[PDB]
Amino acid sequence: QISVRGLAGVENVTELKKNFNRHLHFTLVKDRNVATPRDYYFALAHTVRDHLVGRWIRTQQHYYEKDPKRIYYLSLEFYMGRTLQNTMVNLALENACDEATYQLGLDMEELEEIEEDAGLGNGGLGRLAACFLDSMATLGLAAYGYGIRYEFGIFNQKICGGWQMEEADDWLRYGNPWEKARPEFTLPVHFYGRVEHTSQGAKWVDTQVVLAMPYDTPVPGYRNNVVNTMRLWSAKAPNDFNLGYIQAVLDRNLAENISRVLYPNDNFFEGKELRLKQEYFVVAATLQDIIRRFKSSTNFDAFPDKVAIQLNDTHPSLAIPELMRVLVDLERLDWDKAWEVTVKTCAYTNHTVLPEALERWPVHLLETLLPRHLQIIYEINQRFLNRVAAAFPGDVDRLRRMSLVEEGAVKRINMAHLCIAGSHAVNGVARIHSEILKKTIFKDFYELEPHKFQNKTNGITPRRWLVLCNPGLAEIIAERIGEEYISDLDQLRKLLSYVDDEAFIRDVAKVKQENKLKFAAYLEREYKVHINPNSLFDVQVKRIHEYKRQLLNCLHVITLYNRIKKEPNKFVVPRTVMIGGKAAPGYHMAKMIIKLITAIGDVVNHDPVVGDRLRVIFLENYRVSLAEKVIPAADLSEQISTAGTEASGTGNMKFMLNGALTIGTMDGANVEMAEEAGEENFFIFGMRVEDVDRLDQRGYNAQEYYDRIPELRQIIEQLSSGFFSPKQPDLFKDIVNMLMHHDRFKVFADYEEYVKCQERVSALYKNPREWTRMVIRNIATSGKFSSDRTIAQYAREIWGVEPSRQRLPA
Amino acid sequence: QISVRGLAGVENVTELKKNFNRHLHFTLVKDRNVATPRDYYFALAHTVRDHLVGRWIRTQQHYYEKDPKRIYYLSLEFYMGRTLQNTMVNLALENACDEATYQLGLDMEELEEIEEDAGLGNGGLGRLAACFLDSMATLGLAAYGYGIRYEFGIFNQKICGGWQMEEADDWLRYGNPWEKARPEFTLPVHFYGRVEHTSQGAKWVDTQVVLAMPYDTPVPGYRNNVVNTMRLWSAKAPNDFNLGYIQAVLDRNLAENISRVLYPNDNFFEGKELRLKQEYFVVAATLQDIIRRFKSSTNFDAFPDKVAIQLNDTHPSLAIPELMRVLVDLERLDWDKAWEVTVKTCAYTNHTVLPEALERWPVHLLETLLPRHLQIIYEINQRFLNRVAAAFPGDVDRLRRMSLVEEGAVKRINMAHLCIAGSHAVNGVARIHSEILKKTIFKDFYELEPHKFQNKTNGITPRRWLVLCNPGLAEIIAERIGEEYISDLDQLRKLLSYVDDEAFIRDVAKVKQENKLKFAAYLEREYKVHINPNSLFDVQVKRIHEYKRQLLNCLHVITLYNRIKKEPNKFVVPRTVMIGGKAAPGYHMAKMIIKLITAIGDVVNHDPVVGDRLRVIFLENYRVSLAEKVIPAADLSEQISTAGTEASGTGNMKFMLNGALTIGTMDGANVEMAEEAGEENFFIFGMRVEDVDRLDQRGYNAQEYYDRIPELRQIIEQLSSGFFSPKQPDLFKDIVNMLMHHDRFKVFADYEEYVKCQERVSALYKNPREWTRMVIRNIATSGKFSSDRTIAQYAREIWGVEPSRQRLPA
Ligand SMILES: Cc1ccc(C(=O)NC(=O)N[C@@H]2O[C@H](CO)[C@@H](O)[C@H](O)[C@H]2O)cc1
Ligand SMILES: Cc1ccc(C(=O)NC(=O)N[C@@H]2O[C@H](CO)[C@@H](O)[C@H](O)[C@H]2O)cc1
Repeated sequence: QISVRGLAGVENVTELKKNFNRHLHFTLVKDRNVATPRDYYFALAHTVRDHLVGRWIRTQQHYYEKDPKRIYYLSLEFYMGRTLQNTMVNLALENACDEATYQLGLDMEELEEIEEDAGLGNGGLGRLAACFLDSMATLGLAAYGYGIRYEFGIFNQKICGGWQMEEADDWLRYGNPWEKARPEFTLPVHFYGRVEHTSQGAKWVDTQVVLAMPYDTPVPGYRNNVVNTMRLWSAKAPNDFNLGYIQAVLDRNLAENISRVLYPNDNFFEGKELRLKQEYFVVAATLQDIIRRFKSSTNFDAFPDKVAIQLNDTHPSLAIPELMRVLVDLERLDWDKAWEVTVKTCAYTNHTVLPEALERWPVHLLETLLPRHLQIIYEINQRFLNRVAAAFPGDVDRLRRMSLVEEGAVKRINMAHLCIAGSHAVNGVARIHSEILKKTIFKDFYELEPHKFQNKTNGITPRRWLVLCNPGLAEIIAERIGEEYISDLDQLRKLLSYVDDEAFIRDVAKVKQENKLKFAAYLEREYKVHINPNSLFDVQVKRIHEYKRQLLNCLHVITLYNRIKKEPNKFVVPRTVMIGGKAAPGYHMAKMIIKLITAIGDVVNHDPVVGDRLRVIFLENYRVSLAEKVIPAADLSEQISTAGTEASGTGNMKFMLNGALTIGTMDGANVEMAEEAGEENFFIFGMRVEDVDRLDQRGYNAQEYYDRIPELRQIIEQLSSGFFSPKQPDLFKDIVNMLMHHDRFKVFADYEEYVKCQERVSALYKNPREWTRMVIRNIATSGKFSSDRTIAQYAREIWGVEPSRQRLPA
Repeated sequence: QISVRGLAGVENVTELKKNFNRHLHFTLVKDRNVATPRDYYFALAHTVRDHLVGRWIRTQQHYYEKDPKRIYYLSLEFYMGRTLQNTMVNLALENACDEATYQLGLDMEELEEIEEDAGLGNGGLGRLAACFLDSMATLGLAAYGYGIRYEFGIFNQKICGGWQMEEADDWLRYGNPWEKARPEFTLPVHFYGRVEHTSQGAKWVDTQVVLAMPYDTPVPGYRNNVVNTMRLWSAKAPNDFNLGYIQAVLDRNLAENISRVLYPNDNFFEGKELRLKQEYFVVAATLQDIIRRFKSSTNFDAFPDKVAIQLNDTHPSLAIPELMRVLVDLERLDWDKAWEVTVKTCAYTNHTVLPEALERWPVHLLETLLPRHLQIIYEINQRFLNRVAAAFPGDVDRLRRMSLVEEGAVKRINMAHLCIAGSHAVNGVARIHSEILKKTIFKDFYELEPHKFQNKTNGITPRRWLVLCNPGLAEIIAERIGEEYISDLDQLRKLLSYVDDEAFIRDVAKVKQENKLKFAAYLEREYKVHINPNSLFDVQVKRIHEYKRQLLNCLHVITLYNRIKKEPNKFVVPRTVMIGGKAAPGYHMAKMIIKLITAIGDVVNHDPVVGDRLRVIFLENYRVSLAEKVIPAADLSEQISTAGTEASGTGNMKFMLNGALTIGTMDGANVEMAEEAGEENFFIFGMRVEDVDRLDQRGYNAQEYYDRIPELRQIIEQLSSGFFSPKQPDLFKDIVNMLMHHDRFKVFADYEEYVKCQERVSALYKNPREWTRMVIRNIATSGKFSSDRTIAQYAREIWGVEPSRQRLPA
């Protein structure tokens, strides 16, 4: 049908059709008479999977012969989404499979909707790992993703009476065609026990053993015949576990609970023992695998030349003392040599400056669970602080600030300080974020070791986030500039010479309109909600957090409603305001924010005077597969975090690539986006980082804004009096109290500039040609934000490997 | 190689070889360079499985078109063993696969050893269900086996310091190539709640829901292209289960624990709630499936014409009140009509007269777990007792004896009484057993409803128990009489005309010698124990129970040792005495018996004076796959239960078919075996049922035997004084005490006749030609004990269906 989706050759279509029928018969044990749509999906999945196998085997044998340096990306999260369409795209099979299924009397898009998301992540950090895997394969790096095979990923969100309800994400119920269990590579992981000192070293004894069974998932590069591996560990009880008899067998669940469920708290660190077990489990199993592969190529001096370990946040930070444990206790290397190897092997990526989100594990937990690791950490700390003392003699406070051990009521280990000490590289995820690390929370560490600190601005994969989700846009771009931009996104700059091209302007606008119609139809069919597709699609999708200021969005929505009610017969640009995202189950304020949004919708959507001029919809169960739908349909991307709080953001980049304009603060990657596109082509508003700092020095008084802005006063009085909750008048008292008395994120301070800037958005939307021309300027300058650029920077500046666009033989 | 193993055609071998390589590559994702023996096994398993698929699909579609009466065999146990060789045998693929693998450079026998047993049973009852499935497929019956998919089957037995240790049987660790999950046929099962009475009937409300997910396993008939289904239910938590958040997800284990583990107590009924949940789970899920299939053919009068339900013991007895519940509460039939349907649908098979083994569920358990079923049971009881009172007016004691409700400290439901009341047929499993039911424990019920009581003598499948495990014997028989006997075992009678055939005598003896050499080699290779293959192989393999009198065997072993020590230079027929079997984990006496056996071995096997004349070996981890090895190697089959205690036995039949002579009591099926072969061709000894009865009336005094038999006194003095446990002199005090003071099974009473009869065995063994001639007389008359005969009797006399040997089209 469309060019970028590949060839549909006679030979290929015929071959796909028969392999489909073979799988339906032999693999699924069904005939066309009893087969359900789910059976058809699985027959297709197995057929496409067959095309990966040869490439997967030969990629791994290639790495064995060539023995390049291996990259190990360690993460507790891999937010993968669906695999079927992505695999077809990267293998150039999409058109052939579409034709093959069409001839079999099936609709491939319908079949694609049956696949469960692999929701093994919370949000940005987990999705970054997934985009990174795709880019590493595309750039021909010998890379492995290592994590946990959670039985239950991020919860499915249901909205009941306006409130978030959580249900188990049983994503493996029907099976996973993509994974291959490798029970032959099962490794033991140790917990508890005690440390015994002998004549020749320390010994970790009397431990409880949990088995780690790996499951491998293929990660195909974009049309380069490279297929890398994501290896996820599952927890298994050893067979003599607890071995009245019946209970012993049932107690095996205790051990296997380690890989049962993803922790959904992305707002606040919680020192829970099960989470610590998960962190060590992935780390211990992974490092044994790394060392085995290194030996199957004695001299650990060459270890850093053949191994890079990237730590996705501090979550796998136990890799540092675990590597030390193996090298010192098992391999018998001296401390200093082991430490040299460890530092040169490890690098750490930070994702937030918000203190409540940082991991600080109580010492008593580590003492009980991992007694030898605590000893190693204490030894690391002493030696590190000796260096600090020698570099800054007499600076006693620096010594207590930089310590990995935090004193207080409960002694804690600062995992971030451990990571800096034990890594040759520390990076933030956007230029402004990396600078904030150097100036604020890691200032002392930067002054000690400036060479260690880097920036690696985040990116997204243009395969999933353009070609897959927005083929219409991909195709019109390909018509003008060809196809090479898909793995070389900087080529989008060539689109700047089409900004005054009447045909391109018309095509860009046409693609957006079709995407909006398709999404408007998704809303009716699956949720029975009705929207005007001619309205401006105003969308804020991301996890619910105070710092992301969904609440500021809410205040604007209410302002629009109030202005309409004041002057009903005045023309306003019609808007569909869409807000979506999950709240962490223990985050009360975030759950109140969801309820507020639905409560506003209940009032606004049923007011006869409003009509189709304003609609407020909460997007239920926001996840990777829903993002692929809503982002291509968006006109306005809301990126409105308080300056200095969003490390980077990546949703922002997804919207920019797909033809939405951005209203945002100068925060995270928004700064670089505005820099690339031009400030005239971005809707920038609000306090900069410096303005926030000035307000903090003075003291933020919200009352001042309430007193001086009549329109804001009205909203607060509506919230307090029960206007949006007539049956429970004080339902939103917590929200009002927080806004008035303890708002860390200065919602009121940006309110005026935000509303003003929003008027400038509506004004532009009224001029369709000029709106579209600004869009083209955004799409054409989104190239920097490809995760191919990000990964090439990690590769060259941290890992010491050269990327390669060269094909492997088919 | 050998005829009965089928053709190895050029086309088939070539096709098998390429499908093997296809599975290794695409299914296992391996090449010949990294593949382990386990990978090779799985590639073979998948290849053979492919040949089942077409036949499986068309067998099920055949039943849909023809709509015959369906047989539903309900069992908590299916002791299947391995599936690979059985599938090849029934599909005539064995020689072709052997050749195909040979050409690929692999040994198929080695690959076969890699498969885990499906050990979803304890012993005889579970193995009977498995043999029955094979026969029902072979006889072309529209039959389904229904049970539970246990994650852990019968424990693996390790012997440590002479003691039994139990470890989890994690049989699904590497996957099961034979099963197909059917998550689309998932059914809800209800627990707890309360009964609500409305204007129009009773209502079971406020229940907890557990999901039942089916897994289907193919059951191939012998070369008739019929493939039936064994459907096993797995427990799944519903997704809103318990739905702080983390714990709710982890608590899903509680629900899924239902299908976690097989209860290994085959000696003593234990009123454990988890076991009751298992029993209802299989029953509720199965009956919904039955009714659905019946509707997809309103009028339940025809239900018994299209449905037969066979209850394997009382374990699935809740089928009776569950069918009543569905018919009355859901379908709104009147009580009397529903009861008529239920009775005509259900039949019950009893497997023991030992009272401690009978299910008697406490009322308080049923009240809490299944409140509506208790109500239905009480109503059944009242109506049944009204019939008794009308038939036997004034007989108040009969009323209390026949009641389904047993009064006492704790009120209990007698599940056996429920089964008789609600079934149109009740059967024992051997002629003597069925007569004992009528004369003793079910006498009252027999007097009320004599037409209900039947005999169905047990049998074994000659496919697994001759062709599969003993191809050498199968082949020499086929040479003389052709191949038709494999599905018509009565044809073995034709072998009587070869009893004086010098070539046949020589061949029969040769096959036994090869089987003994092969097993002698298995013992050294896998266990490093050394045996003389020229000795008489004296074997007793079965679960460890007091009634089976492994202890009587032990007394004989010690007698032989003592006689050797008294007269060292006297000639005795050399013996290898092999005893094997698992003890239920809570059965203390049975665990002491295992320790005694190993303790005897420790003394006997290391005495220099004994030499290779006597060896005592405990066969560790006795299971279906070990039986297939040891039975063909046996010379003497020990079947020595106290008369009246072993309902039938089936191990006895396995030995008879494979060329062992039998030493046994007139108990269970031993009686019919001796009747078929002739008493002159059997080593019969000991008390008959009548002699036991006479001894009970008088009172059994063990002291009398001790006083009057000097050889027995010596043994007891050796046991008491610590001769077999020099470091713990009183280790066997419990055994001595039981034998002397509380022996329910009269071990001493049969001792003299047993030793005497054993001398007659040794005498015959000294004459190889005459031993072999007696063997031929046994093999030639073993035809009655084919489970094809058993199933044809169930079909004609209970289920009302005609078996068919006719082929389905390939
Ligand atoms: C304890 C915990 C666990 C998970 C998280 C988590 O999910 N964090 C996260 O997603 N951070 C985001 O990372 C992205 C990728 O670098 C950035 O773009 C976002 O700004 C950042 O908030 C936070 C805290
Ligand atoms: C509570 C319970 C559970 C299982 C069992 C069990 O495994 N019983 C069993 O195997 N019985 C045997 O059945 C065979 C088949 O009919 C007979 O041949 C045996 O004589 C009988 O003991 C007994 C009691």
